[PDB]
Amino acid sequence: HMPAPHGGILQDLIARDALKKNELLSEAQSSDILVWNLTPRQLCDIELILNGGFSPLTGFLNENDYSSVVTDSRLADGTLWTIPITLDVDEAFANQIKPDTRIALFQDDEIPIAILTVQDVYKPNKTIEAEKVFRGDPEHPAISYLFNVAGDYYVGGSLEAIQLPQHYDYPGLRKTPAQLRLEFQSRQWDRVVAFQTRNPMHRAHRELTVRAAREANAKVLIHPVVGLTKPGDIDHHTRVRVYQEIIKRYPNGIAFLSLLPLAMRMSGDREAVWHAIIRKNYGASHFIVGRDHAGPGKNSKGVDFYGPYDAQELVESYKHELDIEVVPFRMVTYLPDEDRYAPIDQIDTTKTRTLNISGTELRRRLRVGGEIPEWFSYPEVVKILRESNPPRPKQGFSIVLGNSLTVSREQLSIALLSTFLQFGGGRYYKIFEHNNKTELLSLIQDFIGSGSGLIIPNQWEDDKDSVVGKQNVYLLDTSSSADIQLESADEPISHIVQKVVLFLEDNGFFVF
Amino acid sequence: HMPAPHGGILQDLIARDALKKNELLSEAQSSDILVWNLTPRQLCDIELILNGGFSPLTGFLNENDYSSVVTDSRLADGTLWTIPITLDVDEAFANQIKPDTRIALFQDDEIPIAILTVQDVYKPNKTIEAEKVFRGDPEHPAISYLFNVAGDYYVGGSLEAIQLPQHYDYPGLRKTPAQLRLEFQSRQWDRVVAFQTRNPMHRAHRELTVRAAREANAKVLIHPVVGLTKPGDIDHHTRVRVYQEIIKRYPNGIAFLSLLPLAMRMSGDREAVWHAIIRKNYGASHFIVGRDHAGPGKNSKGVDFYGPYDAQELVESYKHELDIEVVPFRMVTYLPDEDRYAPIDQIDTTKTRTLNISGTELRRRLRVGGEIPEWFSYPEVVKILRESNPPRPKQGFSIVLGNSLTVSREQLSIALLSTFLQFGGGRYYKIFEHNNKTELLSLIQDFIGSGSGLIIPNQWEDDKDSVVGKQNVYLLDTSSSADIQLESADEPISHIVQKVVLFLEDNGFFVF
Ligand code: NA
Repeated sequence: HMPAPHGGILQDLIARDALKKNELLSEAQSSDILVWNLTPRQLCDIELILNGGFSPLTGFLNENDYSSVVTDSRLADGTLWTIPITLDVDEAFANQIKPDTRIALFQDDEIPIAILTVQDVYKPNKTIEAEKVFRGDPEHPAISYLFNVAGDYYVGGSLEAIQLPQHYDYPGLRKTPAQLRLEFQSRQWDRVVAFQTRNPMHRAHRELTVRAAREANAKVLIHPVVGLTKPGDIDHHTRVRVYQEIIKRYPNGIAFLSLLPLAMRMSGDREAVWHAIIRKNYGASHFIVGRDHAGPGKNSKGVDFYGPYDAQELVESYKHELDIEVVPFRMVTYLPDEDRYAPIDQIDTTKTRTLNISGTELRRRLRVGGEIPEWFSYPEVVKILRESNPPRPKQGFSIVLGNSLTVSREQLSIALLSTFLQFGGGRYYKIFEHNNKTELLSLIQDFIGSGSGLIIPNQWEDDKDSVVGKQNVYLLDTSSSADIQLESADEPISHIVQKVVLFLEDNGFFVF
Repeated sequence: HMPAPHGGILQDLIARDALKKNELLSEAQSSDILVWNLTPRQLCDIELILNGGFSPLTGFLNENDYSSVVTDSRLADGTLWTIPITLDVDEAFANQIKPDTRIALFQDDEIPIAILTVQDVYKPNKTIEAEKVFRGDPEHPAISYLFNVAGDYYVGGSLEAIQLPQHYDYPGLRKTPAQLRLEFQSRQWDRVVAFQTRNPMHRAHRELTVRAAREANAKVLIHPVVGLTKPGDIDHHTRVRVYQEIIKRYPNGIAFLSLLPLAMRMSGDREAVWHAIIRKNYGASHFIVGRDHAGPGKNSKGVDFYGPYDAQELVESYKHELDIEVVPFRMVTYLPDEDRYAPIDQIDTTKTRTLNISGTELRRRLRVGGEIPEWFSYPEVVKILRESNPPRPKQGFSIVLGNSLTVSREQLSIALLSTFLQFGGGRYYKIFEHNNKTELLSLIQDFIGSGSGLIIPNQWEDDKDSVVGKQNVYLLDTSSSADIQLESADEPISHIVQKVVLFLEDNGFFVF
């Protein structure tokens, strides 16, 4: 039952180029070879290629495959493939390469990853890519990256592997497709259903998953993404701690945890098919496709990027060709009087109690510090989330003295500092003078991340608002754009202080 | 630094007889081939041989290697080897085999394990083996087995791998030498200190092990024995739960758990060297040898089978030759005022407060349901042991109405039953009539194991005492050998019932 890789053969480049390692290593570490440092998304991508995770890929797509993928969701030879995997480069580097040029791809400017043999260098129409691949919405994460982070030139080419990107965390937890397939054989695991996730798992996830295992007669592979998920989500370290904990809530010998160095595009539809392909290469006969699978969410005008079922239908439409089975996850609700989750479909809310916790409410219960029902998520998991996302009483913040203020900045700072220290509780306070220095402005969010309260005497230049981070940063000024608005610019310091103290207290930072 | 298998090459027979599996499988289940059902111990041994764990062995020892092992703890060709791995068969079967004869070794009379090409057939002097290998003391677990269970004819010969013995529990947890070494390579693990154990691990074990890793700059491998340990012990299931729980009390990425299908001989001295060899084949550069390692304990006269440090000394004396480092575990004690364990060596018992819990005191607290300090063993661990080893109020038992009783057996049993039911407490009570049947006597202990209280109307024949089991079985008689001794043979029933009730209450079974 274990699926053959996509395209019939596991492109384990690490294993195929084993004997030539030192040979490739040297060439890569020679001063005669042109060097290109891989960006974060590229590092995740290249790992899956050398890995065989992106079978049948063997390098970054050339214009021929890239175009076929963009317009037909297939490689030039017809193989289903929905996400363009290209090596984006800038004009400068582009002008130093031509077909057959040998490039060395490094990590952190010092670790030899692989040797790339160019065969194509083109300047893709990002308008068409954004439209045909990511549905053209300018706010879509992939399209934003496409235009502001991705180089404007793609470099098609074949790769020869030196070593997979270096990782120092979760060793042996990042099993390659070959290792996973071998692990499944050790356990005599025939049928395996894989679960995609870039989020923490709660009881519902544990139940829906065990259910899939039961109905599909397969074992469970919890395959969390730890490379790059949606921008601004929970760090993977925290998620992995949650996974390692929830894995213990499954009957013994039913589930296995393994991390996927994937860099998502949040391209729902196509991404789902891409996900099915990837797990297939990793050895899964079944793939769970959730509601709005890999969906960013809603845009500015509240419009959804993808339809709630777009992903499940797309994968379902290609499953026979992919030779995998799709396990659709229907929306579910909790029935208190039975202590069980059930498909919304079969519930008459008119004659049955139902409980549900939205992501917003959860984010709120972690901000406020309120209890989280044990039926929604396991105790151990909630504790883990509580540590990473502390309630406002344990959160850091920053109070910036507006430019409109005329009071003694030094005195107001001393006054605020002295005042905050009366409340105590654990938070460390500091009058922070940056002097419009980037080396110091870059530390603001670090102190806030540490729960520290910073009193900042002056504002920084607008051409640096990007160096800081708006999170928990409040402006004290007379302007209508301030978070703490003073009626005048020459108010008594005690007047000003009280306004700030009560503001913070109202926002939950101080508790008495 | 990762040692090379003992003998130079890992004898992973399963891997060398792969391209011959179907072929060998056929011969095994063929009608002509002579078949032999592998005994439980023979299964653990054969699995280690086909495994490679017993490198350089490639089959059971013949008379040449055997005698060499017995007298000089080495194999004919010199190679270090202290424990005699041989195929013990009965007389009858020995007479159907001659040199070059091929035998099919089965598991549970239906699973083809391996084909054996006989080379030797001899009747070893068990009086010499018991002496030179296990020190002679008749009460020694290995010598007892040697005479009362082991066959009298050893069959030497080579083996051809069909498949390792079947296990449905802890799949993928029982990694082979080849697998472990791979698992180590995947984690960039070079130096590995292996920890051996056939018992639960407590905080002391976690601390000593972590300390070992720190001193030898190595990762930790918890390598528990799940085959056959010491007669009458904690089943490997309970211990595995304990291991999987304590394995989580280690710094992330420091330790790894793997099960060893070893059938210990409890041969302290020699077995420690044997363990070092085995662990060496598994990829461990460091091995922990503790106080009275693999020691049976004390005999009747209260005399130790082995000296506290015989095992550490022996392995230490062969380490250079074995090419592995020995990590000695020194006796330790708990320091309350410092919350840490320290060697008895540097502790001024006079000026220092120290706490220790004996194996006997632990056994007592589990029987009584008393508290077990957090410093001694992790809560999760205690929970597990408590559930596997229930305290008296949750224990089962049997009251056997003696032969000397002249009172009505039908009425006494009924009175005991109705009286017991008054107390409640979750225990299930039953009047059990065996009629001296084996099919029924064999269930007595199963019932007691289920926490039940059995009321047995009559004693069973002496020729069947071996079919029952002494644990929590009490005799109500007049004889001085009775557990609940009665003054006369025809005491009023109410009088008898009370003596029995108060006896069970004084012994913990009843709590009010
Ligand atoms: Na990037």
